Amino acid sequence: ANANLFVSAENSQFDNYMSGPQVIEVVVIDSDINDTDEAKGEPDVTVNGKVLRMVQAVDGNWYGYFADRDQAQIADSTATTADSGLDFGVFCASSSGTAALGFSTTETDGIAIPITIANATATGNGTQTGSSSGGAITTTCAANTLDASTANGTINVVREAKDPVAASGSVSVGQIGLKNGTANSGPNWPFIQLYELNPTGNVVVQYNKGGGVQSTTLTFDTVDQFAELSLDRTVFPRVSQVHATITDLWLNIDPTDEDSWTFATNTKNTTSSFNVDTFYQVFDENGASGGSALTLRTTLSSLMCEDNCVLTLDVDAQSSGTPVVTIQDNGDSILTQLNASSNTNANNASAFGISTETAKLGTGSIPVTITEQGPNSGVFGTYDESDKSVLKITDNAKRGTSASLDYNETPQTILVGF
Amino acid sequence: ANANLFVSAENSQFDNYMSGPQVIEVVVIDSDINDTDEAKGEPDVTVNGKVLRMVQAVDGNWYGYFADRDQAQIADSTATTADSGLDFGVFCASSSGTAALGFSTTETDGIAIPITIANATATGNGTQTGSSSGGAITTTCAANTLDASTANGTINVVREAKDPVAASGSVSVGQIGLKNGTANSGPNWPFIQLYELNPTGNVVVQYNKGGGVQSTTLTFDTVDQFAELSLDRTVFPRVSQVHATITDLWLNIDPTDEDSWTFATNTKNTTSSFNVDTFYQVFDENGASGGSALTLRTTLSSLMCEDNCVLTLDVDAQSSGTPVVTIQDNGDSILTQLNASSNTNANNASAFGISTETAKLGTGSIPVTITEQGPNSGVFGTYDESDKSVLKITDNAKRGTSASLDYNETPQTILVGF
Amino acid sequence: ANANLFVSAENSQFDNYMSGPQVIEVVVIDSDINDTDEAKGEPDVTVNGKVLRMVQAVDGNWYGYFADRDQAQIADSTATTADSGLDFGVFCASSSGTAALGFSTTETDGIAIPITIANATATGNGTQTGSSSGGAITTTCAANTLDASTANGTINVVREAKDPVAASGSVSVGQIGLKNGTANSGPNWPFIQLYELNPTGNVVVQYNKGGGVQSTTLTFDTVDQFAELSLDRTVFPRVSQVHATITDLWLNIDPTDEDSWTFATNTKNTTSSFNVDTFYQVFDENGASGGSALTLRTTLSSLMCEDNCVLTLDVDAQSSGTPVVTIQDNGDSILTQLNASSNTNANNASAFGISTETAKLGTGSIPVTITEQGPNSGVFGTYDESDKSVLKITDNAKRGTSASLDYNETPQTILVGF
Amino acid sequence: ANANLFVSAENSQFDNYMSGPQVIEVVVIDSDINDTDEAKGEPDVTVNGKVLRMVQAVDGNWYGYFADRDQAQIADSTATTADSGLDFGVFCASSSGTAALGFSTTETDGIAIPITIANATATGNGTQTGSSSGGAITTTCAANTLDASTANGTINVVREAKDPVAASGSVSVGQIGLKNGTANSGPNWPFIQLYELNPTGNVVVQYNKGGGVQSTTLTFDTVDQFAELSLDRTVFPRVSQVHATITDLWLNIDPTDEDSWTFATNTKNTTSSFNVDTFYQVFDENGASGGSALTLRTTLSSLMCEDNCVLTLDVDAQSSGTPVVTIQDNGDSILTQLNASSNTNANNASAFGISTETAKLGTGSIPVTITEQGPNSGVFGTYDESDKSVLKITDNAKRGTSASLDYNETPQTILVGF
Repeated sequence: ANANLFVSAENSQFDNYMSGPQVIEVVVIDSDINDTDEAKGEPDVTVNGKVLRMVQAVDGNWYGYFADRDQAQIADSTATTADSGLDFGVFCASSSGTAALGFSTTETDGIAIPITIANATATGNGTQTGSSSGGAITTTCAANTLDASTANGTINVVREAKDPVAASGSVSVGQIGLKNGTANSGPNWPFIQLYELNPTGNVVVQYNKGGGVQSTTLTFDTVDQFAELSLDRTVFPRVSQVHATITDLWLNIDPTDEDSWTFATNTKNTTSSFNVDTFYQVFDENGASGGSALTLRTTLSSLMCEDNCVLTLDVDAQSSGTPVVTIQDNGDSILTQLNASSNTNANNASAFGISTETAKLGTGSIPVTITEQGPNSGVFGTYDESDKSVLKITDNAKRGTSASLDYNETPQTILVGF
Repeated sequence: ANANLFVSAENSQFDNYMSGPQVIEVVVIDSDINDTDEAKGEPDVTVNGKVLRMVQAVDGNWYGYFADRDQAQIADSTATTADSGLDFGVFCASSSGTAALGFSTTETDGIAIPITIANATATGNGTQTGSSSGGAITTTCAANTLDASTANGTINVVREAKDPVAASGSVSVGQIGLKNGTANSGPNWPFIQLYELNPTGNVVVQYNKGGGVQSTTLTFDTVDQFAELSLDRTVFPRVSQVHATITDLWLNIDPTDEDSWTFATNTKNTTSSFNVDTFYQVFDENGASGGSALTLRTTLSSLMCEDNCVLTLDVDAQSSGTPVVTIQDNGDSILTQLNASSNTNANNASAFGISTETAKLGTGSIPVTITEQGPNSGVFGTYDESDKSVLKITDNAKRGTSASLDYNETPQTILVGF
Repeated sequence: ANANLFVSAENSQFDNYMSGPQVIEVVVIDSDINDTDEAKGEPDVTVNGKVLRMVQAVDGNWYGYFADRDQAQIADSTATTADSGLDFGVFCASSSGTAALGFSTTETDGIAIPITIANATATGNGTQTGSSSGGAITTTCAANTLDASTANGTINVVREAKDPVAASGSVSVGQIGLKNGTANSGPNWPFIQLYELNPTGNVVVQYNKGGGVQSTTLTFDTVDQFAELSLDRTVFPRVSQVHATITDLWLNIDPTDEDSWTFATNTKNTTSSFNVDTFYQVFDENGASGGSALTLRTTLSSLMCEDNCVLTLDVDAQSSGTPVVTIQDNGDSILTQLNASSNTNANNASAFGISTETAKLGTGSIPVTITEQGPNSGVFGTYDESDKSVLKITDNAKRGTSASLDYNETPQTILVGF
Repeated sequence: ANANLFVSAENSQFDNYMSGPQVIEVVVIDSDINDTDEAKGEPDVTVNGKVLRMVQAVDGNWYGYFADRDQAQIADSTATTADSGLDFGVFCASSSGTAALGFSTTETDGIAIPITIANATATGNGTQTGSSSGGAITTTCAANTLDASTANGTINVVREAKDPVAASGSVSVGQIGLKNGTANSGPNWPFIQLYELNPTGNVVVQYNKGGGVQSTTLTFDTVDQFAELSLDRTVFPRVSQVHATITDLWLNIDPTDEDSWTFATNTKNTTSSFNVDTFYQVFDENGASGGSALTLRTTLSSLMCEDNCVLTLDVDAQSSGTPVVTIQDNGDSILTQLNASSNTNANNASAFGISTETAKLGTGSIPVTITEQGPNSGVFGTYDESDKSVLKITDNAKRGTSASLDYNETPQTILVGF
């Protein structure tokens, strides 16, 4: 295998597939270029032949974040508000890298920088939200675009980028000339370089160094065949927790942090306005408020999802009046009892909702939340780090009454017995 | 087999368990960021998803200390006087880190800093003692609280923290911006970041680095199954030193220091006001004055101590008028024969006591001190570096008569035979 | 396999042949001299013995571009306008390198620099257009020639040059003392050095380094035997895409960037003034406009094309009035239906053209555009990255009718079958 | 087997044992932190868990010297004069390192620094002579203690400390903040850190570095089983040299330099005031004067010498009036025939002595001097580099007579035969 090139998608468990709008991180760990006090040369790395500018961090490793241009634009379209949802920041053309970042990026299809626009002109300033249907990037950016920003660090798909090397002596910021080197709240780092990729086609990342080229092969294909949900036990006793494990590649958008998804799985909420929807990063990995909740139901088709990005739950399959599974708050989410009336108890799964986002996650609309088991493992679990699950079996359950939890359009039945 | 992240509670001998008010040292020994003259960044170290602020030391390793919030509060509730017992210092709100420590600490559940309060307001200053019932803390701390401190260094659970990197040019104190960088005697370092953990639930410490993340799993539960006591031999001659090897994880409160505990083990002192008790840091690991002695008998129940944190000694199993075990002053203790009457001799174990703390460790009560064999091995011993035990078989012991020592409610018989 | 010498023409698929006006890129990737903050020694790399000057890039890799003198002069003859077509820039005498570039280049047979001439003196200023025959280049250049250029960066044969190292301290621009060091808009970098080569004779690149010499031998010969057109199926259904893959070494003129070629394949356009022609870089590789279109058919005989540089298309081999194959726009070009009248449909291939190049690619003259599947792959395809082929079968096709696609004078049939 | 941790006591010849007042030298030789112009991280090396501070030297190797506390105090008790004998310097409390040396050393049990005391306060100044028994060192030191020293560099137990790195920019003196940087003459470097050790118990040196821990375990036990005296022949001819080789681990007190020991081996000197005694560093390794001579025989019982630290010689085992073995000066000592009268010859061994140490090594009291065959060899020999043994056979020896050389209480015979 490779010894100096590490790509986020090198996973033999999932056959090195990459899909959706996920950002793929490329890391170079070489002994020849990891001196942070010297102006050593940038590693010559190429994805499908096109160069990929690397920024060195305080650990002496060179980092480059890339994603598909159309997928990133589609994902940013749903990010109606800055720094929330699948927010890629501001799209600037390839020719604007020198003025916006301080170095040439003409070989890439586009760059997404973490700024905000305060004077949204037609040509001189980039696009804040990006086209819904994707397409080519033409809008440019400049130094006044950086200086006029009222807020910096609007990218939410790469949240834990390492700190760039500070300028000292002959060494510039990142050894390539960044203008502002703040790790995540700045207007330059991190930045995603956009490459228009071939669907169902191989993606090859190559690193050039003296001794031999190192190449990694990746596939740009739908990953519905690798997605499945597994229950820990066949039969659930009365008070047992319901730990659910979800393994899916498309949900691993962030290559450097734990991805968190909050769902609306209640399949019987027959209100016309309500729809079964998936939400990205409502609760951070720490269990705090990750931002606002934003719609993703009408977009998953364009986000290359093939029946593997939506979760649906039914608390009672037999409609016996006693729900089987319920939901509960834990350390990875903020779930509160909206209907605090004494007439109902915690056993009512429809009585729990998210207070700050009651517009689509109020009473009813059973909010199921999953967190990633590691920054890049791609395996998600309802249970928190304290073995306390989101889904719980009701205490007054009846033997034989069962609940249906559905993922990947392959529902699994949660049976109750003794 | 991690490469850079090392956790104190990680121990194959005790299966990575953790319990009680233990403070857990997290060290990131990473050769890539070991230098201290460059304006390097903080490594991304999180536990249970919550970020853990790291401070670089003069040895080039980043340090960070965390503990359970409820356990830390309960332990500090027994700190009647500052810098004594299980004193965690002074607690403050998680939003007070910027005002007090100079850097944000929002993602935690409270910080324990070794400040003291001169203007003890009910709102603007933290709790010097802490709530005995545990739970969340909302008391905030500000810069004026620092400026009004009359004594810095009240923390007694982290006593050998390494010196933070001194500020110079483009580098701040600890590279993150501590206001005062004097270690083990200042108001900022060391400080403990509190986190909410669930008993019997696993604790996952995470280090995020390029090329692959490093994660360690700890179990936060009662550890009575590992608390064991062993004797070097089976039969003991008339004057042989009695050696006790206490393999207990719970007693290792300080990870960076050897810990000293004092017990009142007299099982037959029928005085009503006297009870079997435990004390923390009565003496230093060098046998000097370790501070004041504070009660812990009534607090061990809330400190996850299921029959694994108390010591009681039986000196005459048959009650034949011939005592078997007695105690002496050592190099790791300041024991004193208070009853210096010429009528009695060194065999009367009830004649020994401690001068400074005669209130509970006075004449009788059999004050017994134990010191850890190593700073973090979690194994304690009565015998010192000079091999002089704390327990001796009496020179006038009758053959066949035996004494029993009790730890973990598992009696250990000390047979005497020729 | 070489350890530190990389030559673009070194391809095992084509037995390291080279032909035509190709610019060959020589890269030195070596850890010994990969630093940029020190004035290290220029690598002593030679081709056929003659020294080839190299400029360091921000990636710590030494870059040098060379090409045949006759082929480059012939190609620059066709580029009647600046910064479009096979425009090599401005030819200068070998003695003019020290005045213009700032370093000796005497051993070369000529240098092409990206400038323009305002005062076209017969002696003191070089030739902007070259000659259609070639030969020695006696026209010289000076510093005033550089300062009298109103549009720097006219080279269109190399578009993805890296950044010369910034001059700091003892370090000069790059490492060899360039006078201007911008990526592709300045008057110095990039530049091609002109070398006489022997047709049917080997071209040897030598790198003289301590410990041994690294050699890479090429071949300067017609590569028509390596040209072939492949189709993805034997019979083409009703509305299938027509994917064409062109494996041609000759068409890979730029070694650093992808090359786009726009054609005029309509063989039956019997207009006297119309003639089948090939065009270079009409559209940018990202789909934008890549410059004006210039005639090459009167040149392809002089560029070693042994009937392997012309594409001819005949949509209806039977003239049944129902054209089998039509064309449409995709992401790698800008195709437009010039005739927007409702009297015609999308099946009228002759109704498509380029709005900005109507003079030679107007109505009729079916413009087929190809893009190289990689910066130096040497293999071209009509489809874009979204699998949207330029050639598409008309929906009204008659069974048994077929189209004839002819490349390398080897016509192929596109049979319609169900 | 270790990669970067080197410990002086690690000897396969003696099974890594150590004993007595030996100063053990710990060297870190690591390419990661071997530079001297950067403020790299101090290596995290510990013995028995306690941290051992290390100072970098001009050779890029981090140096650290430690010794047992009781043995060092006992040895410094014998050195009644400064900079002579087993003089460890001035003992200071562990809390005084930050004031005197300039860095924290609390985890140590005491530090010995090379100064002298002008104002011998009971509290504010350390103990110059230590104690003959040992115990904890409560006497502290401060900066005024350093500045009040009229003779810096009194340590005679380590003589070859390498020069600490000079302070430049962010780099401090010794890379850890030494106040004075002159080595072997200054008041700071070298210094020995005092550590409690367990007799018959292992001493473990741990080095905590990224990628794994390097461990070297010693043994603190009497090494009399490794002491032996070897003779180069069985029968000694008329004027043969008597070459004695002493393989003793205990006598290798200094780990950096060669150690010279001058003896008083005359067993038949029946003067009441006379006594058989051992002396340390009377003469330098180069033959010059190495300092005053101090009594040790009253101490060798307290220095773990199990009858393996005293050499006794009897020239004539039969008292025939013709001594067999006589002594002679060489290049590793300064011996002188005090009785220059012509009435005697060179065969009168009792006529030799040391002019500067006449009080205890005057006429009679045959002074035998040995020199270690290497800085850390642990093997001593009487001969110099010119093969000029101290012991020589008298030319007028009678056949059949023999001498008795006794080391380790194992007398050996020197038989005269032809």
